[PDB]
Amino acid sequence: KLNPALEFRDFIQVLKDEDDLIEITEEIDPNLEVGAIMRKAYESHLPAPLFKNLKGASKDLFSILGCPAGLRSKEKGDHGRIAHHLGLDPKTTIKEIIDYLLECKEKEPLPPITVPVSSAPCKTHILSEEKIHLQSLPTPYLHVSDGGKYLQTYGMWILQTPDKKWTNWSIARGMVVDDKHITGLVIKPQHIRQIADSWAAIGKANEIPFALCFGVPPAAILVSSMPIPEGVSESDYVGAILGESVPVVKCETNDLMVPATSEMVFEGTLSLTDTHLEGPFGEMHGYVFKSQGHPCPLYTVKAMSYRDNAILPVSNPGLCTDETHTLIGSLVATEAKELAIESGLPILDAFMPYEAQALWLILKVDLKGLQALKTTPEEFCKKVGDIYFRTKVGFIVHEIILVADDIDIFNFKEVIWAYVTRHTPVADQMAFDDVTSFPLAPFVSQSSRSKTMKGGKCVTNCIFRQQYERSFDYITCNFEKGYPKGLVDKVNENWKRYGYK
Amino acid sequence: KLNPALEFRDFIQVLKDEDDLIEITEEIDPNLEVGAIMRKAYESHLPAPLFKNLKGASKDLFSILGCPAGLRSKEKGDHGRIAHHLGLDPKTTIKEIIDYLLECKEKEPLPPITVPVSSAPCKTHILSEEKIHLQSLPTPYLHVSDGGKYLQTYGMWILQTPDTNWSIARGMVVDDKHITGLVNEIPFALCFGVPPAAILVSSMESDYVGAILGESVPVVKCETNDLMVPATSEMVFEGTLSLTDTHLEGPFGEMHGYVFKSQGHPCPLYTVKAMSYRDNAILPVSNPGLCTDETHTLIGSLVATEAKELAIESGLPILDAFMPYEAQALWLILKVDLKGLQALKTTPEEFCKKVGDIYFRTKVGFIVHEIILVADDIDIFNFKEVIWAYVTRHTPVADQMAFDDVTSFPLAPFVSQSSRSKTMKGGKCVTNCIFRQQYERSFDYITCNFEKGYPKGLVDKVNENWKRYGYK
Ligand SMILES: C=Cc1ccc(O)cc1
Ligand SMILES: C=Cc1ccc(O)cc1
Repeated sequence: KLNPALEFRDFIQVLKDEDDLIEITEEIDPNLEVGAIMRKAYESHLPAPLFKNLKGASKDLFSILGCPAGLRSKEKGDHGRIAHHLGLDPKTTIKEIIDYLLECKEKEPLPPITVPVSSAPCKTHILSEEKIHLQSLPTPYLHVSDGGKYLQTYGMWILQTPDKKWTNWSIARGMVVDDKHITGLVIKPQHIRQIADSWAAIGKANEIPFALCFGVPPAAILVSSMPIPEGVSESDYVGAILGESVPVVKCETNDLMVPATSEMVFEGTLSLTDTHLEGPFGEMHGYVFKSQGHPCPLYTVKAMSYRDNAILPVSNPGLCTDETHTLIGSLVATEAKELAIESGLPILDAFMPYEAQALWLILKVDLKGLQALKTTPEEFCKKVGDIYFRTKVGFIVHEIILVADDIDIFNFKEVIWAYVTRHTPVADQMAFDDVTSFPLAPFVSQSSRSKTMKGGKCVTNCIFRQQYERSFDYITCNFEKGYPKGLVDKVNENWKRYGYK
Repeated sequence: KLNPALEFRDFIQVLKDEDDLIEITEEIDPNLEVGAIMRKAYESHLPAPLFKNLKGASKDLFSILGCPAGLRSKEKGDHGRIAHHLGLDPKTTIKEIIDYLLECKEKEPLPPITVPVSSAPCKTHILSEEKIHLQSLPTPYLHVSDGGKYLQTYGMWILQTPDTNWSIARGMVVDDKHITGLVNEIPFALCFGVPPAAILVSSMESDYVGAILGESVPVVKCETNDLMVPATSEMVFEGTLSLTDTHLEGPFGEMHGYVFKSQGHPCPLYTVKAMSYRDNAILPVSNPGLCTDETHTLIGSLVATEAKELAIESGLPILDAFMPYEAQALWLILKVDLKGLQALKTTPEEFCKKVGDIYFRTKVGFIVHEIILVADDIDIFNFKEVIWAYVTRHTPVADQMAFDDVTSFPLAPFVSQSSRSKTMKGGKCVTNCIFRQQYERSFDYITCNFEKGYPKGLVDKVNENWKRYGYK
């Protein structure tokens, strides 16, 4: 009786069951080869590679599961891998997945429960410091010109305040530096709470305890992906999704609680004063730009534990579509729809098209609601921008596009049709000059805007002005929407009879 | 022997040979059913429908050939129908077709040859005024809420000064004697099923069809005036154009995908006074809407040809030009040679201003509302590369230059459904999607996909062993 949301190995099992996993049992070099295979699989929406035979791997450390949230063919449900993180029907649509994530926000939060060490797979093998040799792991080198081997693409950082009452679960790319150290680049909006500020206040910024966990319950790795509100707990929300407390055990060398069925757990200390250059990485917009960016904190690994035949899950970002579009984009879209509901905005749905590399947020507007506001394009677009761009939700978003309710925003054919035909270029875009820029956006980081880090966002109005006032009847000139139902039905019925295959 | 560029019926035959044509022999209503079947075909890049059994047809008048320049599957050559208009091999890429069209500008123009009535198939049947009843023709009603049946969507208007203009422009049947066209006794000819090279040239000239074909177009005089018409037309309507007499050309589903309703404006009335046609005549029809139909494929690629010629003549460092079908022919994408750009010693602001002025103050940039500049690592004929470049390489608004003083394309929905429709000025822009460093020097980054992100060889190694790993 499989539970993909709770057990990473059950998640692996259902994929296999659905002919959506390929067990690659021949030697594959973690240098470039793993990433290339993953990239081919991503781009044609093919089954996920499980590399059971990596060059340089010991029996236990490790295999690699690539593309844990890529797309796959429609018949199996194209967002099936995301649905299994939440334990949903695999043919659930992304629209319904997002709605379900909002529904879970109504559920009662469910704190983690501590389980016995002898039952917890992640404690099966336990290494003291002297046995920590990060450079002997078959850590993948994912893109050409990457600054180093990235071990942490799909694990969970676990950190805590000194008084142990705020625990933070999050994902942030983590590069191996040498045999004992890792450095991770965190990119976050400003004016949100930092775990480090707690330790820097009591003067221990040099020895902040951390755990890094791989192959955790898939609901957990999904929830720690993007922008959950400041009050809500991460673990308590994963519990509501699981309908059960996340099973956790304590770390060997510190007080942190890690998920019991993790594949791998690394423990140690990070230092805010001891820094290292975190050389470049192929990112969500499709580029590896040269240049190591400003020094990141150094993480010292002092202990680790893992299960038999451990599996490292990996995300290899680039061109659509991978985890950085499908998780990151849909989590933002979820928070964006939630924010809209709380503010009274007449918003039906929200999505970040994979073709726009998670730089576009499309808001599907209810026209009857829009009309009740008795507002104008100019007023509405400013109102929408302030709400989203001057908030943590619009952080990664550089363009917000508003469309009427006749547009299926989850189908990019319709989105690109509405974008292009329904807004006057420039005159129907509203610039936001003084809001916070997303540092990763290539047009930001490859311009002088990388210094100011302000502006370069816009709200684009793709709602006809008449649609702000009254019903506006036009014909959409395609086959399924241009013609009476029935004519459509008849033509479809007779299609093979006409001569078409 | 087949010459599809020269002869419409050879064109139909090469489509059959290639299984790119479906002869629909059951009864089909010209009211909506023709149009919907065409839209279904266009939208899935499927074989052209030839309706041989129209409700209301006589034996000769007429069958309908739909989708004459639609797209088809890639294995047959996705742009095959366009290549057959030019007599090219059907697996010719659209880039090569655009390059061939520029090349034709070098060739000797062959004037059309007059042939005697006896050898002109369009003269087989001749109808004098009293026998003209346009409403009896099985003219298609193509979209819901069209203002009328449109007889003219893929035919050729011919007009001549009193002592020669070949144009395509939509035409709506008004009554038994009158057609009205979108824009006292001016003679005109209206020809259907002309030589395919001719209909392509008239899309955005008679002598220039000669340069495409390599031989002269056979022509013949009208019955009631001095206009020369293609000898092998399926049908020829002859008559009188008046500008004093006007009619409301009711709305029509157009190239951007909308019928905007009850929206019309007065247009000159054409009076049909004679007709001639051949045995079993065929009416070619184009049903515009969502991508991809003729208005994106023919119009777009003719604009790209001119745009590339204009670039060369101007000294702009432009490699290729294309109007992506997904953007409904509103976007012109220009592929820039970075060495060229760098040799110019220019800036985004200067270059965009110069590119815009060249294109938007000219009839070439007429239908284009946004011009997109990209470096030469972008294959602009692949829209997956274009939308990637557009989104990630320009700053919204800030990397965009508005042109407010230039002529607007009236059909653009954001124009026509706004107050800018009473002015027809402005609403255009040039969008820089070239990184600022690329204006100055070599800028080497990694494109993070499979085919470009990895050393080929590894790409070949993975492609080999793909089946052996377990993939299908
Ligand atoms: C703040 C979100 C975020 C998403 C992706 C990434 O690589 C860094 C930050
Ligand atoms: C001049 C181009 C053009 C394209 C379509 C249409 O309906 C009118 C003009």
